[PDB]
Amino acid sequence: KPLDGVTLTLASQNDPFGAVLTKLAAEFKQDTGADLKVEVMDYGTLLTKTTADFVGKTKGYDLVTMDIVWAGAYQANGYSVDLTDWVKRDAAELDLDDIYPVILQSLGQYKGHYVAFPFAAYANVLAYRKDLFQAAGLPVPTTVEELVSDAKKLTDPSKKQYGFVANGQKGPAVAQDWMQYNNQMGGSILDNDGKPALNSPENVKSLTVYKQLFVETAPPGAIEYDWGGREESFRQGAAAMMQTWSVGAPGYSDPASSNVVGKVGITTAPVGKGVPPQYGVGGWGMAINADIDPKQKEAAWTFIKWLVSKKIHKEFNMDGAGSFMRKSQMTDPDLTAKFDFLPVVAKTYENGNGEYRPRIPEYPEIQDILGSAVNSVLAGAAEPQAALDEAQVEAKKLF
Ligand SMILES: OC[C@@H](O)[C@@H](O)[C@@H](O)CO
Repeated sequence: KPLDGVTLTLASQNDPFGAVLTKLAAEFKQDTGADLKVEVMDYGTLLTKTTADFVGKTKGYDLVTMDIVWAGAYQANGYSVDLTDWVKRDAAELDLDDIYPVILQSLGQYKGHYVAFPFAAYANVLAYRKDLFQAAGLPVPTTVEELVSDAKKLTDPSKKQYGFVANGQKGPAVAQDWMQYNNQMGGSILDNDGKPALNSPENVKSLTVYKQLFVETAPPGAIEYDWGGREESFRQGAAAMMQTWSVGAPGYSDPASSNVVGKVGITTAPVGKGVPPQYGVGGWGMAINADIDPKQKEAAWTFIKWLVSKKIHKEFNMDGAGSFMRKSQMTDPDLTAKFDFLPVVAKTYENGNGEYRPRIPEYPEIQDILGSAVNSVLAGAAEPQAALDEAQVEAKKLF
């Protein structure tokens, strides 16, 4: 087989695709003879360890799962192979027309160059407990104000029942969840010239309402949750509503992992007044480390093409990757039977906003700064105005 004797080392975010990539290693070795070693890490550790590998030119990782919001940093620093030529050369293998253009562009490209190739696309959705809403006589929320109101109505500590959950963990997790909320109210963290605007009066008001919501309606231990932690909370039955990525939805219908099978609805994220549908897109691309040997680059690209092929990518998603990205997947009889929320995913990608969160080179640093600020506010250590003022000062140093 062509890749006999080859080892590929892949650094992966600990989203559901980390375990699925680990599982698919066997089939990849059966198909190509290559040994795929997947190292799954949490978001911060992943970013730290792979950035150090790039900077040191040490060639420890051949393949890295690159977050959409890292695309500008990857392009500016040349961390990854520019895949533009190979995408064009091998397009017929990739069935590009069957990948939504917003996904190819936003998860793969920056400034017209492929720094990665999309392998896991996420739609921003509201997950809610159908049973709890029905019992309470409440309609499906469509406005962020409904979310606040319903979250309070559905909080009753006496039954260990919380109306709402979101991330509290310092850093990217807490930052991203506040950013999502702010986006749905038409807010931003950059001004119209792309410069930091973390502490605008709108954002201070937004964070003030968000803090009140978090303190009043989320499980008390939510101050420590990252994405996986709040997904687990929701699956366990603890919270009535959660704004999340579609990646979490396979888990809700898994009886081995879920106390809410049959109980969860998936809809578009609610919006503030005057705000049009936000169809937020996120996810991860697969990058090849620019430092590795030519034969390692060739093998890594062979792996990428294998993974995104219709056959394997369907298997990937039937195994729970929650990473749907192909038009063909949205009408596929098996995928639609297993995952009845794909109409919402498809509508999101058809209208997708691949700039739902910034992808500029400064963003990963902004994200960490904002994460410290929002966590200090949710923990009761700093007030919204002072915290965002401080964050703005630090963010401006990057420009
Ligand atoms: O599960 C968390 C998810 O991987 C992050 O929000 C990424 O930033 C999505 O692009």
